[PDB]
Amino acid sequence: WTATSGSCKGRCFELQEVGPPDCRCDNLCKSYSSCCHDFDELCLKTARGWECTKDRCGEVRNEENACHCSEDCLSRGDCCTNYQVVCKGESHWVDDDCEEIKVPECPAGFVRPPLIIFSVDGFRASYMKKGSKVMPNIEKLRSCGTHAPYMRPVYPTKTFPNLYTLATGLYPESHGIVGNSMYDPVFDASFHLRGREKFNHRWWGGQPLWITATKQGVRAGTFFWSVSIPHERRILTILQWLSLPDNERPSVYAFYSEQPDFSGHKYGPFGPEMTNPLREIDKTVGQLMDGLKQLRLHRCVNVIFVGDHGMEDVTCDRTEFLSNYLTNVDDITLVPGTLGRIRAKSINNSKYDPKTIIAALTCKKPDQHFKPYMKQHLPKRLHYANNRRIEDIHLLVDRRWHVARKPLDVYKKCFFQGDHGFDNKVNSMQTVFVGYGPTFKYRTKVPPFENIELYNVMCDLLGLKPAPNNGTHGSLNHLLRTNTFRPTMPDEVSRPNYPGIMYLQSEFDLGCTCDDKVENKLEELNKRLHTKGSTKERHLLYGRPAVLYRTSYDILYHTDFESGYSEIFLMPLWTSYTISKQAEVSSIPEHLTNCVRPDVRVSPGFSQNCLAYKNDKQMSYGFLFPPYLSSSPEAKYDAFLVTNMVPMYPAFKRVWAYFQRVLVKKYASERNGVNVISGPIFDYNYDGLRDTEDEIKQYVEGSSIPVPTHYYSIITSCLDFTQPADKCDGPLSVSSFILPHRPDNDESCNSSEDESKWVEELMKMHTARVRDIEHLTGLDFYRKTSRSYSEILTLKTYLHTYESE
Ligand SMILES: *[C@@H]1O[C@H](CO)[C@@H](O[C@@H]2O[C@H](CO)[C@@H](O[C@@H]3O[C@H](CO[C@H]4O[C@H](CO)[C@@H](O)[C@H](O[C@H]5O[C@H](CO)[C@@H](O)[C@H](O)[C@@H]5O[C@H]5O[C@H](CO)[C@@H](O)[C@H](O)[C@@H]5O)[C@@H]4O)[C@@H](O)[C@H](O[C@H]4O[C@H](CO)[C@@H](O)[C@H](O)[C@@H]4O[C@H]4O[C@H](CO)[C@@H](O)[C@H](O)[C@@H]4O)[C@@H]3O)[C@H](O)[C@H]2NC(C)=O)[C@H](O)[C@H]1NC(C)=O
Ligand SMILES: CC(=O)N1CCC(C2=NNC(=O)[C@H]2/N=N/c2ccc(Cl)cc2)CC1
Ligand SMILES: CC(=O)N1CCC(C2=NNC(=O)[C@H]2/N=N/c2ccc(Cl)cc2)CC1
Ligand SMILES: [Ca+2]
Ligand SMILES: [Cl-]
Ligand code: NA
Ligand code: NA
Ligand SMILES: [Zn+2]
Repeated sequence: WTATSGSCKGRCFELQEVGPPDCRCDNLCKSYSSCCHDFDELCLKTARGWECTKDRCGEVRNEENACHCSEDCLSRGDCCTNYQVVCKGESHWVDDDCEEIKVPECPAGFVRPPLIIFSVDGFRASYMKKGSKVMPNIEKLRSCGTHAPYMRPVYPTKTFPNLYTLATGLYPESHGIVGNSMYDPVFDASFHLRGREKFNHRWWGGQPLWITATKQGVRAGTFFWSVSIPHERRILTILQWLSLPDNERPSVYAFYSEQPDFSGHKYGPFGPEMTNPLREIDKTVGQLMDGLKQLRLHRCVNVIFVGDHGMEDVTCDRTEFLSNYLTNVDDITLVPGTLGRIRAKSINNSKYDPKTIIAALTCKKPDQHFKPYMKQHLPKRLHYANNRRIEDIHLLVDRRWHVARKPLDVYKKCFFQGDHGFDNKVNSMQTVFVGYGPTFKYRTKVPPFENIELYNVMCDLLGLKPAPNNGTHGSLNHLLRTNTFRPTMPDEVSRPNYPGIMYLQSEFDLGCTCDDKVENKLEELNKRLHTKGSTKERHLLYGRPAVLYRTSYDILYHTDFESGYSEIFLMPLWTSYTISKQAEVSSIPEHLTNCVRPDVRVSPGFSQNCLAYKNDKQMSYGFLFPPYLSSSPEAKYDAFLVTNMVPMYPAFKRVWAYFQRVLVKKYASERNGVNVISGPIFDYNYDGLRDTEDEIKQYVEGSSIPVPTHYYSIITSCLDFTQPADKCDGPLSVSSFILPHRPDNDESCNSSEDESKWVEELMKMHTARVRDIEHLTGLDFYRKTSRSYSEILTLKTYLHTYESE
């Protein structure tokens, strides 16, 4: 109940919200059915429209008009946005040449440049080029400010997950808004676009920018406009707030447009009907900028033009139906569309079987337009598993398609020609970023980056300390003319030991054999130098990684590779080696096929053993530095050390051997040498973070050898490929991956074929940022380069996507 008997006179769009049953005059009231009786009359005026005309100039203030052309309007702060253009001979902001904004040019009383976030729903990245002729205001912001060719949304590339990620810097798994539709079990409740449940605060985690601002004494306008408040009124309201007295005026503002998303669903991303909503968004930008110029704020305010996700062509006839795969299709609930999430229809049923459901959905049709996953097997780059609201069974749907349960769900719910929500690497899902103002750079292009990074920058722009988030603070410093954040390297927590020869062969009882009893003072001094780290500048190009947690580990040097060997996990945490363009691939000699050699620098008690692998009928093993790439027949013996061995499913060895035998050399040839760092990852609770020892759920049978959930590699070379990887003077180039360590290759439908037909495609799918690997390992890479730290941070957030142009 609301006693909606009070009034809004003089209170229109008040900034603080009064609590029921007092009636409300804030821009949120419409959504709660709690606006005072006179809200529309007083606060939502429309008379005479939104523009001044010649004959309105100098008029007698009529308070009934939507906006004013009277003489007192400037100081009343409520002129139509085009007032000075029509009634004072001034020019439109878009008509002026752009001039560099070297310093903030603000009215007296402004303690900091205001921030205005202009967010647009469904604004696909390629609209910037393809719609450029009809968006002159947006085009000026873009070319005169700082812009990226596109910005990467988060998965799922839905509206609510992405808007709330923009506001918090958090992955949907961490902020809790994991989709446009949700079921929570612990609450026991559902969340929908249509409805009032979405308004309960219990769904919304993290700390959004407006709360971060308020807690630190920076005032905020609202970030939530009611759907019925027209755009011209949102703009005029922001402009009025900007005329408030210094002690009442917000420092951060948001505008939101439901377009072009709304039209894109109906007409497809490039439907002829799309030109008009793009004209209209541009007009609104024009209005804001003319309005700022009027208030003399156009060289004072920082403006962010940002989208939530793009839009793809999707129609009803591109729908896969689960009723064509399953028989018990009535025993499940599907969250349908551009992604699938499956759970049991009823919690009282113990006859429900996820493994059988998955199996029934795997590679069943030659053309299948989706792939099922247990959520923990989804590519780690999606960061989409660590939330009770995310169902165990997930369907990644092909771009341009939908998944539905049964045909009845589609024709009794073609409506639509566009949709979004697909994997966030897909070109059609990419969106836009432009920054314009005194704090952003002038006429500057920046590389594509992820929307999780923006919260830190918005906080920097307002002098706020960001709440803990998934951005990497400093990775976007290159966007800004002046930075208040200078990042520093995390301190190394554990220092390594450097063991020498300490054990005799006969102390080892590991059940390993090698045919290596084959016998020179010249090359006896040589091998000693290699074990002391003579070749280390060759294979360790960027310094050793820093270990950022408490543990026990040894640095081990070899002719061809260096490693950091964990006495706790009984395997390297990391193995580093360089393969030059000219290097050669050899095979493993017949006599050294099953060879594993004790490492005399490392105690039997901290070594793996061959017997466990023999006893374990599921588990085999592989090597981190590949024997195939040894530099000499003598150096090859190094690759069979027990300290280079890691547990591998036979199914996984197919993937790993192909990467090591074929792909490393191909990358070296194409990139003019590569440096490779590889190692294990343990993430049994799928939270994206390194597991402690007591979290491991699987060991090689009858041993304390832990089984990795994933294997990573980081492959670095010179951005200037005319220079070899090992003699690079400038910026670096990186690609990385985190491969799931699986006992089958069910994920790859063509895995019965030669590795040359599927393995690389799998690896591409599991592309990763160096930063993802850092979280998963507790390691810190690139400690010793010539490059500035902000540049290294940008490099660590880079994702190689494998999409066309
Ligand atoms: C992306 O960035 C984010 C933010 O930096 C990273 O997430 C953080 O990771 C931290 C480590 O996992 C985590 O810290 C834990 O906090 C626990 C309490 O935290 C509450 O308060 C904070 C701060 O206000 C709040 O943010 C949290 O909000 C969560 O929960 C609410 C309501 O449930 C949700 O609405 C909200 O969305 C959010 O949910 C998300 O996080 C939780 C986990 O916290 C997930 O389960 C959800 O799925 C969802 O993703 C919290 O309300 C605190 O209790 C923990 O402490 C335990 O562990 C330490 C180890 O040092 C130990 O010392 C303690 O004693 C304690 O152990 C005890 O509890 C155990 C579990 O009950 C028990 O087993 C033991 O026996 C002990 O009794 C811990 O410190 C932090 O909360 C989140 N923050 C967020 C916002 O998610 C994220 O890691 C980054 N991602 C990547 C890939 O890097
Ligand atoms: C005390 C508390 O927690 N809250 C926060 C939530 C409400 C809001 N505060 N400020 C707003 O603009 C409004 N929600 N805005 C949003 C904008 C985008 C999105 Cl996806 C979701 C919400 C009421 C207060
Ligand atoms: C029902 C619900 O809660 N949502 C809120 C989100 C959408 C919005 N409706 N009105 C808004 O202004 C808009 N949020 N805008 C934002 C402005 C800035 C930023 Cl960073 C993020 C969002 C759809 C409805
Ligand atoms: Ca973990
Ligand atoms: Cl959804
Ligand atoms: Na075995
Ligand atoms: Na297969
Ligand atoms: Zn949409």
